[PDB]
Amino acid sequence: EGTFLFTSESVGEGHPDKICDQISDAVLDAHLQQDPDAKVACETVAKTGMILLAGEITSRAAVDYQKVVREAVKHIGYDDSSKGFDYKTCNVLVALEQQSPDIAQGVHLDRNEEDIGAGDQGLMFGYATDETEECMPLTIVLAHKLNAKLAELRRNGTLPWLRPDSKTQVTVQYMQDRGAVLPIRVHTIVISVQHDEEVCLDEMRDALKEKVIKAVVPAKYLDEDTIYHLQPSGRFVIGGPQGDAGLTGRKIIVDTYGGWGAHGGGAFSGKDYTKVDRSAAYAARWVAKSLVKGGLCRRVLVQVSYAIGVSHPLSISIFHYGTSQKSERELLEIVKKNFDLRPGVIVRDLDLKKPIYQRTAAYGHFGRDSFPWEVPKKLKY
Amino acid sequence: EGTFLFTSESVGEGHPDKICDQISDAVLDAHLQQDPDAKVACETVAKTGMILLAGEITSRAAVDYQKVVREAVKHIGYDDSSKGFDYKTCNVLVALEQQSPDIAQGVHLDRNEEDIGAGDQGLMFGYATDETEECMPLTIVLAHKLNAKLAELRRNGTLPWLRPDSKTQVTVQYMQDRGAVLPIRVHTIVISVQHDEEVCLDEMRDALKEKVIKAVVPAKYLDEDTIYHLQPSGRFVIGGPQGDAGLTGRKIIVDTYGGWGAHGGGAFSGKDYTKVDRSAAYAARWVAKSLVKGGLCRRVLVQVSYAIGVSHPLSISIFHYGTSQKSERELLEIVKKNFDLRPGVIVRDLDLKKPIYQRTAAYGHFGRDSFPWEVPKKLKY
Ligand SMILES: CSC[C@H]1O[C@@H](n2cnc3c(N)ncnc32)[C@H](O)[C@@H]1O
Ligand SMILES: CSC[C@H]1O[C@@H](n2cnc3c(N)ncnc32)[C@H](O)[C@@H]1O
Ligand SMILES: [K+]
Ligand SMILES: [K+]
Ligand SMILES: [Mg+2]
Ligand SMILES: [Mg+2]
Ligand SMILES: [Mg+2]
Ligand SMILES: [Mg+2]
Repeated sequence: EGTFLFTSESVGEGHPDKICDQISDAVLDAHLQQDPDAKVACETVAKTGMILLAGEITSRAAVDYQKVVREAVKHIGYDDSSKGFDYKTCNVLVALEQQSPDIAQGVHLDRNEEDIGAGDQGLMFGYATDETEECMPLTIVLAHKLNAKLAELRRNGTLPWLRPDSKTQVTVQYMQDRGAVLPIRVHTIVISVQHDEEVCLDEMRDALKEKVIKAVVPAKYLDEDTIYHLQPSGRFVIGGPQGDAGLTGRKIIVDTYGGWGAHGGGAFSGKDYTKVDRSAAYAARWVAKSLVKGGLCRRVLVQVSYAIGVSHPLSISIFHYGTSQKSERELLEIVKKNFDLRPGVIVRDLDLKKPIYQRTAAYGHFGRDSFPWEVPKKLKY
Repeated sequence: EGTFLFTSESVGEGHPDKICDQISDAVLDAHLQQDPDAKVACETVAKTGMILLAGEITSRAAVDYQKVVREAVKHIGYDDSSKGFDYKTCNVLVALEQQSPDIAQGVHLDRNEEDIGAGDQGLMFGYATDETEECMPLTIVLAHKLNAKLAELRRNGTLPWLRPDSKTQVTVQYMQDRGAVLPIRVHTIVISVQHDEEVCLDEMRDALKEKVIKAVVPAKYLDEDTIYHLQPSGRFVIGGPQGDAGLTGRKIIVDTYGGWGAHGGGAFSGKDYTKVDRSAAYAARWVAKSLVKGGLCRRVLVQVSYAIGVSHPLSISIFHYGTSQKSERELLEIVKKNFDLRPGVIVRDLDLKKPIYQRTAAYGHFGRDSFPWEVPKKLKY
């Protein structure tokens, strides 16, 4: 009957992969605070009792990695062995070297900033959809908000049995509308969250429905047929890195569009602007959102790609799902006349030397807080 | 004029992320050889001189991790300090614990195999396209074949300056055809490959065009306008983990569809069949390829999703790009009548206790070697 289901997930600040993303971006921010031109490629790994930093940094900054890592873990909420992880007493191991000189010479040494080469080859996508004001899929927006609500109720003490590691998943029934999509109802919600040894399962399931789901999801989307999977494993006392190893860049779909649109594969966290995996994906989001908010499309996917050492993108592509009166070729021409997607120009347009990256590393990089890539460009055409 | 560009990338066996995927799957295979029911979640991290294994394994097998890791690195070709990495002398560190008992009790303990719960929540996609016989995008097929050719010419000694770490990227111009896509020509090729200190840049660029590209890419796709970026960084002597940290699950788009279709975010390597990130993505590929090879569609995207501890998928969705006379609802009904996407049934249909996983961990998991998920199911409708 013209309807379909679509599912997206999100994870909380204490999910072990997301811990790693936040630490990687805390390290990036610490460098950028002192050296705006720091070259940073910081991967983090987390397992029981351990944060390991591994990668490549060339920077004039003097960074105390023990302090930066432990402060990030403190903020997430892992502050006691009873919770499975403690910033005060965990192991922090560092395996960081300089950036390869072969990369440096091929990318940025003795190059004018605007003409810096891409820091790697790769492909990146941006996406926007008019189904929400923030131009994001409803599935992923709701999933993120459910994790944020859990963290809020943990931190305000009203659900003191909550721990930081959580996952959520939202399935929405949609109608198709000339290539655009229209949310109808929420079909299924999953919530799994780490908890203390004392609270019982029925108390948790009742609280997750009444204090989390109902606080977040408009009642108009929930009905007698909605399916709830709340603490479906039955027990989640062991959690965080103790329950599951974490790595940076293992939540790339949570970080972006929740399965909608597409992904080029590259992780965001721990990387400075010369790594186009991040900067060009942010720019592609900016393009996509500019096209939708500018009234040219209702829904759009943008691809860009690069070669290491080369400034201009190798390819740019626009896919509008049939949601514009203009052809995709016409939209591509508008994009090319209004945007300069060299990394050394993106950095200026999106202010990408500013140390705001830890703020991006939970709850998605897009659709929130009026970051520069979320402020549409006025298009001339 | 109805044409568009699309870009995909691939990486070689010695790319540091791919090293980690191959080691993770070597560990999985080693366990499965002795214990077909091993529960494995093995992440690998690589940096200069180091392989670290971190994660969770519960298994009756007795596995010599030092031997398994070093044999995998040997096969890749890192056998001397002059190449940046040596299986004989690198550090192998192990941070492996049992699977969380809370996960085990919620997923598989005291469950009938067919009724085992999904090992996690999540979403997964399968994709197929009739543009090649193997039902894969031409962009990604060509990119993989370029890396395979590099490894072949390295191993046969005809380009003895080659080292194992490589990346390739292919941009194809396509025409749209009633929702299907038709490749026209290759617009741009990138190849970057690690090399010895003695070979010069012009020799490498000439060999990459004449002995690699021309050996792989049909001449009909290459013309006077094709752009070549061969060793675009100018120097790539430092490579492998020394040049760039590697982690398991950081090449998920290379592993799948090269930007085409969609991805749910979950990595494949190092995981047994109860981790639906892998098994349900393989099953979704199997569904998609069955629909295309069965003549029901020319191009199709399949989504499935799960909740931890629950056997049946929470959602199934079919998107045919307009390439079927049947509606998406009709195709979904055909899928539901022909496939059982419980993980404890997928394991039987796709033989997922068999230790063949290291073979999947380079050159893409799909479109090759007639693995069970590549053999179409005959559909009844
Ligand atoms: C199943 S392991 C993958 C993720 O699922 C979550 N998880 C861990 N243990 C459990 C559990 N017992 N029940 C439900 N989810 C869990 C954690 O966020 C982990 O990172
Ligand atoms: C740029 S670092 C990311 C990837 O690019 C490759 N790479 C590393 N060094 C170089 C180099 N000097 N030139 C081109 N590619 C490189 C390696 O495959 C690495 O994993
Ligand atoms: K893991
Ligand atoms: K890296
Ligand atoms: Mg993970
Ligand atoms: Mg990358
Ligand atoms: Mg990588
Ligand atoms: Mg996963």
